[PDB]
Amino acid sequence: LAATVYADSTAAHADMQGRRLKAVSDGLDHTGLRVIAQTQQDGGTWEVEGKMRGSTQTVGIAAKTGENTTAAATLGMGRSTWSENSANAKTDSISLFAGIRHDAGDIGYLKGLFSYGRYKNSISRSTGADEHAEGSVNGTLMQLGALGGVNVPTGDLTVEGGLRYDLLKQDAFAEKGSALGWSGNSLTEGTLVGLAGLKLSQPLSDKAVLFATAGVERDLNGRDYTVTGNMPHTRLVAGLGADVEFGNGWNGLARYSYAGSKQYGNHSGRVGVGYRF
Repeated sequence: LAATVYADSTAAHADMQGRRLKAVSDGLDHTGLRVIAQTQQDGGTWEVEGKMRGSTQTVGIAAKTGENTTAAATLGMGRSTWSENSANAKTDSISLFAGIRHDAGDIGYLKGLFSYGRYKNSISRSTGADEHAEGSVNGTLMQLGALGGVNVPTGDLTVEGGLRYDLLKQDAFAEKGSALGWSGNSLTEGTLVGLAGLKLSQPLSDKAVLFATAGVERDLNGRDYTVTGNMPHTRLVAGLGADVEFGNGWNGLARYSYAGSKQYGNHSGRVGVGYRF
């Protein structure tokens, strides 16, 4: 029974969202205010062969609320699509992100991170020969995250890790059209995630900062979003990135990641502006 999509779309979003938090985290790391505005384009493939593409707009702020403290609340949205054999899933979301960065003098730091997010999946699948079954499904992801880091020694190294816990509540839905379509019973699921990354940053000038990143990330416990009445684990990720300064407050920013399983590659690229006050 198709349901694969439900579970498949839901998780594929679930993943993507985890990546959204990674940006917000960024936002702390980098005068109070830097208002910033980003886009993040994700594109992955799964395999009968899986595929995904996602795009999100995003605006948030990065207050230096004091000695050693940074505070950041971002809000954005996102659209996301999933193409599988017979089933497609368009996704729509709006979430609220926040992060708090405490520093220990110049050695390392803590990050408390939070996210609440709404999402709808319009699913549509060939549920039989010549027969359509579509359905609409509503839900919430909620993200909570601990994370500590150390500065290490022109050029600079950073080794950082922690845990994330995703809480997904999905509403109870109907598959209208073909009579072989599911009636979704609701779904609570939660998932601890280990996170472990290394970041190298070699400087170009006193106005442009260049870096390369590698890290891994496993799931400590089960995540499955099948409903009532395939998918692997561990990722390697590497990437590239630059900051650049453009004059009168203004500044650029750019980041590429590759997330690399055997049977799950993902490409994620961020780009946006920012204003420091």
